[PDB]
Amino acid sequence: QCDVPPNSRFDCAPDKAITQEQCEARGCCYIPAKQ
Amino acid sequence: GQPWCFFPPSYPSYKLENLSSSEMGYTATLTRTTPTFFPKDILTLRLDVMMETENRLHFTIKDPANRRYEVPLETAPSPLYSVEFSEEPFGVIVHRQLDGRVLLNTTVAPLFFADQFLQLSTSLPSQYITGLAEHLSPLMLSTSWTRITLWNRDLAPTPGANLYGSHPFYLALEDGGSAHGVFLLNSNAMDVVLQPSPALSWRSTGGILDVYIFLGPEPKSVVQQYLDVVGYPFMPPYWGLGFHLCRWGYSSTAITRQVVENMTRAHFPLDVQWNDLDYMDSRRDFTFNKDGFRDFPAMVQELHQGGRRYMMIVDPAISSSGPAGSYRPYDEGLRRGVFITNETGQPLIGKVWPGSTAFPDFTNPTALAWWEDMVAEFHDQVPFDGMWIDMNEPSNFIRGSEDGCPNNELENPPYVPGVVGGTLQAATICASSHQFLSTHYNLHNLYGLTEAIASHRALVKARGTRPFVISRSTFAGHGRYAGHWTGDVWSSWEQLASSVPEILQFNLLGVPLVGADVCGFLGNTSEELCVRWTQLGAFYPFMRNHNSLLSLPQEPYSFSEPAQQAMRKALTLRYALLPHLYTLFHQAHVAGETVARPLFLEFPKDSSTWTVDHQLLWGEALLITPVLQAGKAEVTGYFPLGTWYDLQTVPIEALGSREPAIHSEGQWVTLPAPLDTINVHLRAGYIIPLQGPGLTTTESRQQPMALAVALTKGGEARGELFWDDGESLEVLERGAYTQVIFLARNNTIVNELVRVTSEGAGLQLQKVTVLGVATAPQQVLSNGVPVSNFTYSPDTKVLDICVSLLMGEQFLVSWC
Ligand SMILES: *[C@@H]1O[C@H](CO)[C@@H](O[C@@H]2O[C@H](CO)[C@@H](O[C@@H]3O[C@H](CO)[C@@H](O)[C@H](O)[C@@H]3O)[C@H](O)[C@H]2NC(C)=O)[C@H](O)[C@H]1NC(C)=O
Ligand SMILES: *[C@@H]1O[C@H](CO[C@@H]2O[C@@H](C)[C@@H](O)[C@@H](O)[C@@H]2O)[C@@H](O[C@@H]2O[C@H](CO)[C@@H](O)[C@H](O)[C@H]2NC(C)=O)[C@H](O)[C@H]1NC(C)=O
Ligand SMILES: *[C@@H]1O[C@H](CO)[C@@H](O[C@@H]2O[C@H](CO)[C@@H](O)[C@H](O)[C@H]2NC(C)=O)[C@H](O)[C@H]1NC(C)=O
Ligand SMILES: *[C@@H]1O[C@H](CO)[C@@H](O[C@@H]2O[C@H](CO)[C@@H](O)[C@H](O)[C@H]2NC(C)=O)[C@H](O)[C@H]1NC(C)=O
Ligand SMILES: *[C@@H]1O[C@H](CO[C@@H]2O[C@@H](C)[C@@H](O)[C@@H](O)[C@@H]2O)[C@@H](O)[C@H](O)[C@H]1NC(C)=O
Ligand SMILES: O=S1(=O)N[C@@H]2[C@H](O)[C@@H](O)[C@H](O)[C@@H](CO)[C@@H]2O1
Ligand SMILES: [Cl-]
Ligand SMILES: [Cl-]
Ligand SMILES: [Cl-]
Ligand SMILES: [Cl-]
Ligand SMILES: [Cl-]
Ligand SMILES: [Cl-]
Ligand SMILES: [Cl-]
Ligand SMILES: [Cl-]
Ligand SMILES: [Cl-]
Repeated sequence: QCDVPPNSRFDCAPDKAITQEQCEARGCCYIPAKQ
Repeated sequence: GQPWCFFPPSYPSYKLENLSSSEMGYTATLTRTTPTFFPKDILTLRLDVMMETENRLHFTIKDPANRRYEVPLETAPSPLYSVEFSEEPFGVIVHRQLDGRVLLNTTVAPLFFADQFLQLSTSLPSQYITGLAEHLSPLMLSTSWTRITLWNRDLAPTPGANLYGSHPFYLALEDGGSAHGVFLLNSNAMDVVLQPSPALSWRSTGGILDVYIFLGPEPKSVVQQYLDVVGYPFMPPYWGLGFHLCRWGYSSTAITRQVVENMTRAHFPLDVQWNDLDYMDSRRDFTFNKDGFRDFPAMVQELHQGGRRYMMIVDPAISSSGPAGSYRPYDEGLRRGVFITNETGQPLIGKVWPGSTAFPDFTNPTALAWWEDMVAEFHDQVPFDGMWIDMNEPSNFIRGSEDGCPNNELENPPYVPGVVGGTLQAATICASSHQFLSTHYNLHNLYGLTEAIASHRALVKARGTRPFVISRSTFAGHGRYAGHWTGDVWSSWEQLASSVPEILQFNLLGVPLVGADVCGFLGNTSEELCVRWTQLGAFYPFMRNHNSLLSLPQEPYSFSEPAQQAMRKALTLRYALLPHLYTLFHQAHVAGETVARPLFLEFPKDSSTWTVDHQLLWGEALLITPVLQAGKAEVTGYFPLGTWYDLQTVPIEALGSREPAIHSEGQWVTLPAPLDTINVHLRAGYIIPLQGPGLTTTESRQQPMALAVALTKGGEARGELFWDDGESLEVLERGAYTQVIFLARNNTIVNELVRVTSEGAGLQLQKVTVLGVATAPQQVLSNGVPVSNFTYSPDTKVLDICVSLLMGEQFLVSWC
């Protein structure tokens, strides 16, 4: 369910800086960009 | 950059339910069952899909339980599009029917629809997308995680910033050279996010989703279809296409008269003299000071006596601090309730040039009547010919108001787009302030457009001829009422180069009357920069040299003799081409055509053109390849497949002081470009009307005309001329114009008379220049009789013919 190609990821935190826990609590995927 | 926190495919969206078919198209209910992280989700929406034309698809997503803010806007056989729907998650899918290409697919991300946050996403068909003004950017927008903010803002143009105007329209190219356009009719603060998949997200802070899709298939057809909805460009007066000269710092009528004198003595054409804030009494609208400007009315009357026009700056904000009864614009505005009001119902007070100011509400019909009266009364004192409307974001020198702004959800919204200053209040008025139609929150991006509409109407009533309005702030559909200049550009090589993409972008958005301040506004120009900027700027559809208060002078007559010669040549060529430029504005006005256009609009099937934005065309036929860097004596430009004739091979007469043809297979060509030269090439197959010289259009319009005939290899060419009185209203409706087609075929040139009336009948044709004549003719005939005189150049293959003909009477010119 979190296997989305990097270029096709749509922002689930456009409103504020978010932590992994808050992101997952929203029902979203947390995967840091590699750069 | 790429988001670390992103939606899984299972993220809750809306579900489509009860899809139904209508005569117009489709209707459905959309239901969200899981709330988003934004407040005030609208859980039940109505979808309406309207199949309006074969090339226009329209859909709306609204709250069926509450009227929401909507932008005020005037209204084999098969469509080019097909539409399908995803049920869960909800999406609209639009295919191009001809090749099955997916143009729109909103299933790619969740639909968000909350009171102050709308988000709709789509796949894009390619990495090539243009539009979403106003930003300092390449014509083709970067898809590398780019956030584009639409929130009208007073800021000197710089990359990555929301600037003076907002145009929520994009044109997307498809592999093979087809294109489509998308218009989101939403005036709220918004971010548009582009990503490399490629995909786009609209993120708006209010209103509804009102979406138009234009199927093209040609880029020129997409622009025309968009302009069908927002309005075809207004027809300018002919004089408006002449040279305009302005600065901040012409501080008296004596100094302003010296500008015209100095231009005239140095043989520089000038149609329109401008003043900035200098004319006013204490920087107030509809006044003039009794020091430097005591004889302002006489100065303007004298300009008119010499065949010139006059323009001056008008700001929106009205001085509120004067003694009661001493300043009619404020006193009468107060009486009639014309101003934007605050929470207690009093005028919102900000700070602009005169000090404390109130802001007119141009959505209030009574404010329109007040503005008409103030313009008409001032015009009875000083007969100005148009209005330069500045600071109409609206610009505020303080944040919000003198009394600050209240703490509410409009001033402090749940989603703030990427605006400079990080707040909707920065450099403007309170978002929760009251206007007749809605709050400033919803109407801000329309403020400049509403002032342009009010000013257009005011000028029609005051003068009874075509209005001439130049506006800083704009919105989609602005071009129906007014033109634009790109604002406070620095006098730099970077801003000279950036002006080309920006002028092209506004032409795609239906604002063809656009230009940048020639030689730049801020800072000090150099002589070399001012020569190159005058050369390029002579191909801006709106050509004005304007200059800031603290800058060194940059009028053409203020430079060295060699620089003056180059600037004179540029102005001479523009004046010679005015009948052609006017005809291009006619095509914009009647058919939604562009005036200045990128190569990709004219040659979309040649993918090499897609990234070219440092060259421009005028219409189909004139390719301009400017030098945009210091120290350059050559330029490399792209030449699409065909023959391009050097315009230097066409004789042009001036009042004061290299390959003849490029044969291109579609390739980059290095051209000589010394300081005194700008490269201009005429496309084979085209005929251009030209007119003799003048220091004004009043003088030039009385001169004999000429044709430049660029033959194809097969000896063919086509062109046209539109002619009217240059300033009357309702010319096309009344039929008060002449329209002529020129055709070259089999060693002959003829005219075809589409319409001939008194306006145009007596136009004299005295010269015909034919490019691409391979062999010297033995004889040249005009209506069957050997001409008085002709010259043939074997080196340039140019045949130059003297004739005595009338544009409005059928002729036949022949050679062999
Ligand atoms: C709505 O706009 C009106 C103006 O149209 C605002 O009126 C301003 O109200 C402030 C007080 O809140 C006034 O300031 C006061 O001035 C007097 C002397 O002039 C001084 O003694 C007080 O200490 C204070 O500074 C201000 O004069 C007044 N402006 C005008 C032009 O009268 C009103 O506050 C606005 N309402 C909201 C809620 O923002
Ligand atoms: C989807 O529509 C159904 C049916 O609605 C009816 O038919 C339509 C053409 C229109 O004429 C409506 O006015 C009709 O009510 C909805 O289900 C009905 O819901 C109503 C009110 O809750 C109820 O009285 C009926 O018994 C239901 N009928 C059936 C056949 O189930 C349904 O709610 C609509 N869905 C959404 C999400 O709005
Ligand atoms: C529109 O976009 C949607 C979502 O990206 C596409 O649907 C997905 O397609 C993938 C890959 O084929 C499937 O494995 C998924 O199950 C689909 N997702 C959903 C939500 O259905 C869809 O293919 C696109 N439509 C078109 C016509 O291109
Ligand atoms: C118009 O040109 C005149 C003449 O060149 C300018 O007046 C001269 O300007 C210099 C300053 O650069 C003065 O020192 C000279 O005394 C002036 N000469 C004459 C003949 O009067 C004038 O400034 C120009 N005006 C504008 C508005 O450009
Ligand atoms: C623009 O120029 C202003 C005046 O500069 C002075 O006068 C001219 C004739 C030159 O000789 C110059 O070298 C002189 O210093 C400046 O006051 C102003 O700072 C300049 N603006 C910028 C942004 O550089
Ligand atoms: O210098 S400004 O901030 N830029 C505005 C405008 O953009 C300029 O064109 C104009 O000359 C100025 C004076 O009226 C305005 O003030
Ligand atoms: Cl999850
Ligand atoms: Cl949260
Ligand atoms: Cl409303
Ligand atoms: Cl690109
Ligand atoms: Cl009066
Ligand atoms: Cl109302
Ligand atoms: Cl290439
Ligand atoms: Cl290159
Ligand atoms: Cl004749």
